[PDB]
Formats: sequence, structure tokens, C-alpha cells
Amino acid sequence: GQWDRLVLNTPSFPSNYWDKFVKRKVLDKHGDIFGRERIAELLGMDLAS
Amino acid sequence: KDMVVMLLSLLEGNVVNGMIARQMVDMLVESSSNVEMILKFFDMFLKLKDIVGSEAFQDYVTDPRGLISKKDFQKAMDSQKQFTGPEIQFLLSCSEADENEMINFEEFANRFQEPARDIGFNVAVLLTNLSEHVPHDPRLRNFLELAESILEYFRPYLGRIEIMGASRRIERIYFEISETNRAQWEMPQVKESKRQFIFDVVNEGGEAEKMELFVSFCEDTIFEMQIAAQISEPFWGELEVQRVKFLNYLSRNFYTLRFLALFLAFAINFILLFYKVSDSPPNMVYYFLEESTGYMEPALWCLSLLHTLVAFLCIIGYNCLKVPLVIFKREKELARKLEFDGLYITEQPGDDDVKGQWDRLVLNTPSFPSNYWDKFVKRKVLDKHGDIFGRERIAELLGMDLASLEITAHNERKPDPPPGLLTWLMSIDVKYQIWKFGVIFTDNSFLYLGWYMVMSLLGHYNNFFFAAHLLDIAMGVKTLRTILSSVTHNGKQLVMTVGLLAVVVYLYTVVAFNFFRKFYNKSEDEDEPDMKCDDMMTCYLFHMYVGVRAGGGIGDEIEDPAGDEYELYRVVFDITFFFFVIVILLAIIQGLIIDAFGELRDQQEQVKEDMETKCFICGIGSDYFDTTPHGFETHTLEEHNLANYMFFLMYLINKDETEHTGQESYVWKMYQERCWDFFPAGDCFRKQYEDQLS
Amino acid sequence: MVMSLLGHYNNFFFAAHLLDIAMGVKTLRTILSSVTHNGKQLVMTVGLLAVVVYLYTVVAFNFFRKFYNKSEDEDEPDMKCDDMMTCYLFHMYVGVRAGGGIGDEIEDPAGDEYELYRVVFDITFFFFVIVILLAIIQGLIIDAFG
Amino acid sequence: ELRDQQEQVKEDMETKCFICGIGSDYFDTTPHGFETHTLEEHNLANYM
Ligand SMILES: Nc1ncnc2c1ncn2[C@@H]1O[C@H](COP(=O)(O)OP(=O)(O)OP(=O)(O)O)[C@@H](O)[C@H]1O
Ligand SMILES: Nc1ncnc2c1ncn2[C@@H]1O[C@H](COP(=O)(O)OP(=O)(O)OP(=O)(O)O)[C@@H](O)[C@H]1O
Ligand SMILES: CCCn1c(=O)[nH]c(=O)c2[nH]cnc21
Ligand SMILES: [Ca+2]
Ligand SMILES: [Zn+2]
Ligand SMILES: [Zn+2]
Repeated sequence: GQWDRLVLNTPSFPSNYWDKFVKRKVLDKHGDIFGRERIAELLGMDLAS
Repeated sequence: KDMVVMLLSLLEGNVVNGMIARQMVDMLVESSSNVEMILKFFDMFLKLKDIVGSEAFQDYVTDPRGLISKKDFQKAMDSQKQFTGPEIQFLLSCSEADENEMINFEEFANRFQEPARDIGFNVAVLLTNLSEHVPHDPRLRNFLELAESILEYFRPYLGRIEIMGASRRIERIYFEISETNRAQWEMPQVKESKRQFIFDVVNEGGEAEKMELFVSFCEDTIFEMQIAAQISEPFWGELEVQRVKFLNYLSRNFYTLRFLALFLAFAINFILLFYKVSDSPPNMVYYFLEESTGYMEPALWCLSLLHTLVAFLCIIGYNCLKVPLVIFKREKELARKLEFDGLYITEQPGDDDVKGQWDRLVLNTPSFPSNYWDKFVKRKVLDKHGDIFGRERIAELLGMDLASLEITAHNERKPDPPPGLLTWLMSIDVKYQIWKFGVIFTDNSFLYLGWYMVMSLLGHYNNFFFAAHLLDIAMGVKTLRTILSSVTHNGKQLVMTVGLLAVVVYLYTVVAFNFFRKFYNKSEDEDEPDMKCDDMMTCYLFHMYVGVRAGGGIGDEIEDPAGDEYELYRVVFDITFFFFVIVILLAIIQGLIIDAFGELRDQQEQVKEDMETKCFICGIGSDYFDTTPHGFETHTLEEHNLANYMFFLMYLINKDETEHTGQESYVWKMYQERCWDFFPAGDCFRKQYEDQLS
Repeated sequence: MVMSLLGHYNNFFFAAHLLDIAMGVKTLRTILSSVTHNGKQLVMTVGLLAVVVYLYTVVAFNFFRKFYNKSEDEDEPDMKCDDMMTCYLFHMYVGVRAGGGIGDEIEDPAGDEYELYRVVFDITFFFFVIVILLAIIQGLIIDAFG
Repeated sequence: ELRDQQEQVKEDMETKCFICGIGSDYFDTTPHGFETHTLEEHNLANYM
């Protein structure tokens, strides 16, 4: 669990796993309570893009 | 809350799809709007409590003093998106904003929580009861959906059980569980005790006394919970408070002290490996350390002192932590025997029961119910058995003052003995203390720790006695306990096998002493002969010592019989010795150990299978429940969880009798009478309402 | 791969790759799994064996030193239990490997004031160490099979 | 073999009635049903 923190911010995270949209799904699920910008920083996401 | 209690009382003894429940649902439907308003009140404030702790809110709150402006609060609410605009306006109105429009969100959140918890819990109980007794009603499912947050919040605190009620019908009971009770239950020691109790009742437990054993386990667990609470941390009085602090610290850190003692013993023996013996100092030999550093002797001295100190502290920690449960259990069983069995009134122990004979001392003692709660057991016994066996006689047996019994009832008297050393000495009850000391010295763990302490003290006299404390690794490690238990399991059989081995060797020795003496010379020098079988005792010692240890038997040691008139007799002798003694008897030992392994394994496997296949309470199999998906899991977690029965017992004990409901009073009276018929056996709510539920 | 590369430096490192037969053969994996199943228990049993041998070594170092001379030449004596470390090594090395225990290796106590003490010492060593603890190992393996 | 013989005897006696052969489950449908059956209803000592 500590090691897996590195790959969260990586663009290539869902490289072998099919779901490429899991980051946006998590942002939708937990953005309101935990902050959209904060989730984006955690997951390497560019809110504008 | 009172009105909801009245409604729940109306629902007492309510069958599935009952008229009263359906009319309650109709009333709720008629009052739907106001019910929704109430649920919205509760959910708004519950959600606010978590939102204000949410960090996102902390992002919006910039002000150092912890206050949040009305505008920033509104922005945070809309960001969370869980609230509507009207709800945010209502929250702002309820906020006690100062003239600067600044709000203290902490107090705003904490204000309505505590007042509304009881009503929230009772509303959840009402809705749960109604849902379970009217399973198919969209009008009720809508209310439940509105109350989802409340039910989620109160889920850990809602305990449900099933009993056989006065109506010959299974009834579900809903009650409240305290967070402290749940935490104390979840403590690891309680879990280990639960595992041990389950293993015992499943491997060597009778179904008839299963519920009595379960109730006793619950009582003991409550007592341990009290002990844990007491020891838990948040000029004679000053000395007393530091003393209790020190004792509580020892009790809390008892196991760490045990591990520390083990580590110290290991270090001491590591050092002891370095001794050497020489005639000269560094006719009578000298034992001296050998080290280049030279710092090792004082280290050993210190380690010995610390080990002894830790042993003494472990004694104290045991006496403070675990002895009280021993005394509580012993007092409880004696009280129950007196009240119900009438042991010392009618039956009288057999004189084969040393414990029953020992317990006579404490009957007449004032301090008898010192650790056990019931202080009135003596008067109860006097009422029960006085007429047949004599009130004065019972009073003499139990140390009771018939006159003072009446005065205690007439009014309270205060004979204030201001605290003093002499007053404490008077308070000491010699007979009770002696009985208690006998109990403790009989306790095995106390004996082991005392042996530990004595061996450390002797180690100070001779440092090599510190090696015995390395045997504590057994008790330290569960794996070692299991391995040793494998041997102990068939230990009596092993001793009998050894005795048989001795007997067979004795017979072989007789045969040798009579017919085969010449072959037992163990001397090469012909002038001086050393005959081991010229005497029977020497021959027996020789056989038992060399032959058993040998792989081929005695024939390996004794002289070749080739070219002798008794050659065939001796080869039979030796081969039979080899086969019977070396092969079989040893093989018997190894097979006993192997069988012990399998027996322990199958015990654990059987316990696990019984717990996974059947309910501990009702005994109904997993198949019936699994007819419904996850049915057995739901049954063992919700319907018939034993933890919930324990929590119910605690809840009844804490609750006032006048507040008791009909179900609670029924179960309480049956518990006091020690009747366990209310426990559902062979029946369940599902089975009873099978057709109505579906 | 590393063992092969080291094998190029010294060809004898290629023997380690014969341990791959385990993973190659399912039967070998099952047999080895029988041991691994109770491996922790086996290690604990070995530790207990070491502890008991240590206790016996203490007893010998205190009371039975004279019996631990392993030299026939009287002029030069080789005493294995004049030091505790040497005595422990001697016990763990010879006694366990022996079938009758340490008594097989050390000198006959006949005609000595401590004869009965030593026969108890040797017989108890034999029964507790050689018979039981080993038997515990074999029973653990047997139980793993079942 | 001897161990499993004893265990099987004990399990058979605890699960089924010596007389009727009906299992403990049917009787335990009623609380303490098997105990009542083996002590009162179908006690072999009473037949003797
Ligand atoms: N009446 C019952 N109440 C509770 N559990 C029951 C009951 N009847 C059977 N069980 C079985 O007991 C199991 C309880 O879990 P278990 O004994 O594994 O302990 P635990 O509290 O979950 O934790 P741990 O495994 O750490 O000890 C349930 O999953 C179920 O299999
Ligand atoms: N028809 C039956 N009659 C009596 N016992 C039966 C019958 N069917 C099964 N049993 C089982 O036999 C048990 C009888 O008890 P058990 O065999 O342990 O001997 P006991 O007379 O109680 O005494 P002890 O254990 O000292 O021999 C009953 O508890 C029940 O488990
Ligand atoms: C551990 C003792 C707790 N307890 C109990 O187990 N049963 C009771 O009837 C009672 N009355 C007050 N305390 C009680
Ligand atoms: Ca009342
Ligand atoms: Zn059940
Ligand atoms: Zn029958």
C-alpha cells in the first residue's frame, strides 16, 4: 500500500488494466468531500484538459 | 423519545403483518410530511458533523481563530453538494453567527448531536422493527431510504437478538449497545477468551450446560472489562494514588514484563556460555569469565538484578490483574451451590473435594462476597433454607447476626471509622485472607511465577540457576505450547509404556542372570574381570542403560556367542530383545506423539466446522439459512450473535428495573432464576414466520 | 541466472541449478510442501532441542567435567567440557548425532560416586532428545502428509 | 483405528437414539429434545 502511492500520479497507471477512466470516476465519487483539486494532485490529473 | 417508547411497547409481542404494526404504518403515512421533516433534521445535522471535520471544509476556513463566515460556509456547503439551498439557509439560521457574521462550526455541529441521539436511536429501532415485521411495504421502504444515514450511524449501536417469549413464540428484541462496551469486547484479550471458550464448549461441552457456560463466560468477561476500565489511564493519599498508578501500570504491561524477563534470561545465559574452569586463579577449581572487554561481569550482575526485579513485578502484576477473576469465579460458584444446590446445607461435600472442604472457611467470613457482586446471597440462602435447616443454624454457618439483619433494613447506620493503620488492621479478615491465599497458591500460573522468582533468587547465589528461566519460552510461544501438548496429551500412556519397557528388561535380566552370566564380562584384561550380571541389580542397570540406548540391543555390547552350546538360545534372546524393546516400544512412543498431533488437528478442524455449519445458539444448520442468500452470515451476525446476547445482559444490568420492558423483565427474571429457556433452541424468527415472510 | 554466471567463474556453481528439479516436478513440490507446511514448528522444535542440550551442558560443566576427556594419551588431555562453549558444541555435535546419546561418547562412569546421577543424565538425554524431539519432527512430517 | 472407533461410538450415541435410530436434529427441533428422548421416551434402561 505504501509502494502503490508512486503510481497514482503517473499518467501510465492503467497501462495493463482496461479501465483508463478510473481516475475520473474517483474524482466524481470523492471530489466533493475531499476536494477536486486535491484528488487531481493525488492522481496526476489536469482539470482543464 | 417517550412517545416512541410507547409505540414500541404497543409493538410488544407483534407478529409479522400484525394489525397494530400495519396501523402504525398507516399513521406514519398520514404523518409522512412531518416524519420526513424530522428525518431531514437528523440527517442534516449528522452530515454537518462529518462535513465540519472534513478537510475540504478546513480548506475554506481561512481564519486562524477557527471561525467561518456565512458566505464561506455557504460556498463549502454547495461544494459538498449534499445540501440544498434551503437546507443551507436553515443551517445558517441555526448558526449563532456573531455580528461579524462569523460562526463557530465546532459548537454548531456539536450542539444538536447529544440531545438527539436517544430519539434518533429509538426512531431507527422503530423503523427497523416495522420493516422486519412488515417486509413488503413501499411506504415503509421510502421512510427507510430517508432514514438511511441515521440507520448507518446507529448500526453498530443497535443490538438485536431473538428469544422464546412468554407467548411460546420467537420474538426479536432491539436494544442499545454502548461504544465502551463494544470497544472492550473488541479488545484482543476478550477475543482470545472467546476463542478459548468456544473451543472448550465445542470439544468437551455438553449441550445441556452450554447456555449456563455461556452465561458464566459473559459474567467473567464483564468482570474483566471492569478490571480493564479500572487499570486504564485517562501525603498518605498521595502515596496511595502513586501506588495504584504503579500497580495499574504493572497490570497493563504485565506481558511486556514477561517478555523482558525472557530476554534477560537469554542474555544472561549467552554470557554464561563464556565461563571457564581452572585450577589456578585468574586444588579447588575456579570458575572465571573469559572476555577481552572485561565489562561483562558487571553487566551480568545488573542483568541478574533486573531479572529478579522483573520476576517480582510480574508476581505483583498477576496478583493485581488475574487473581480477581479467580476469586470472583470461586465465590460465584460457591454462592450458586449454596443457593440452588444447598451444598453445605443439605448435600455436604464428599470429602474427596478438597476445594469444597477448603471453601468452608469463608462461609462465616464477613468479606465472603468481596469480588462477587451479590452481597445479599447470605440472606437469600437464609430465606431459602432457614425453615427446614434452621435460621439460627444458617446464621452460625454464614456468620450472620439475625438482629442486625433487621436494623440494616430499618435504617442506615454510619459507624464512621476515620482511616487509620489500626482500623485497617481491624478491617483485615484473617480467615478470608487465608482462604484466598490457599486459592492463589493452588493457581498454577502463580506457582510458575513463584518458581521463576525463586530460581532467580537462587541464581544470585549461583548464576547457573538462571538457565531454568529459558524454559519460559514454552509459555511464551504458542507453537511450543502446542508441540509440548502433543507429548502431554498421551503422557500417562507414555509413562505406562516406559514401565512396561522396564518390566520386559527385568525379565530379560532374569534370563541373563540365570543362563547367560558368562557373556557379560566388560573387561579386556583377563586377570581382572568386570562381570555386569553377577548381581541382579547390576545386570538390570546394565540392560536398562546400555541395551536400550544401543541400536542392535544388548547383543551389541555383550560377547559373541559363536561356538557355544547356548548360541541359539542367545541369538533368540538378543533378536527378541531388539524387536520387542528397540523397535516396538519406541515405535509405540513415536506413534503416540503422532496420534496426539492428529487428535489436536482434528479438534481444531471440528471446532471450526461446527462454528461454520451451525449457529452457536440455536444449533440450526447452515443449509436452512443459506436457503436465503448469505442467510447463515446474517443469522450469526444479526439474528443470533452471541456478542449481542452478552451486550443485552450488560444492558439489563445497567438499566433500571422500572424502565425494563416486558421482554427485558422476562429475560431478567429468568436470568436471576438461572433458567435458560429464553434462549432459542431449534427455532428462529425465520422458521417461525417462514410462510408469512414468504 | 546469477548462479550460471558465477558458474562460468567456477564451474561447480552449476550444481545449484539441480535444485530446479523441485519446481520442475509436481511430486517434489508436494514432498517439499510437506516439510514447509510445519516448518515454523520444526524450527521451534530445533530451538527447544538446543535449549535442552544447553541445560544438559550446564549440568555436565558443573558436575561431570572429568568424564569429558577425548584423549587416549594421558600426558596430553583433551577436555571438551572445561569451557561451556566447547561443551555445548560437543553436546550438540556428537550427542544428537549418536543413537545412544552423549553417554556413548563420554567415559564409562562405572565405579564412581556419581554413577547413578550420570546414568540418569544419559538416559534422560537419550529419551528426551533422541527419541521424542526427533519423533516430533517425524510426526510433524507425517501429519503434513495427511 | 482404535481412536476413531471410540470417537465413532461416541458420535453415534450422541447423534442418534440407540432404539429408534432417529437423528438428534429432529428431536432438537424441540429444545433438549434428544436428551428427553434418550432419558424418558427411549431409555434402554427402562426397556430392561
Ligand atoms: N451465534 C453465532 N454468533 C457469532 N458467530 C457465530 C455464531 N454461530 C456461528 N458463528 C461463526 O463464528 C464466526 C465468528 O468469527 P470468528 O470466530 O472467526 O471470529 P472473529 O470475531 O470474526 O475474529 P477472529 O477470527 O480474529 O477471532 C462467524 O463467522 C460464524 O462463522
Ligand atoms: N436410547 C438411549 N438411551 C440412553 N442413552 C442414549 C440413548 N440413545 C443415545 N444415548 C446416549 O447415551 C448417553 C448415556 O450416557 P453415557 O453413555 O455417557 O453413560 P452414563 O450412564 O450417563 O454414565 P457414564 O458416562 O459414567 O458411563 C445419553 O446421554 C445419550 O447421549
Ligand atoms: C460482573 C458482575 C455483573 N453482574 C452480573 O453478571 N449479574 C447480576 O445480576 C448483577 N447485578 C449487578 N451486577 C451484576
Ligand atoms: Ca415502568
Ligand atoms: Zn441461531
Ligand atoms: Zn429412540
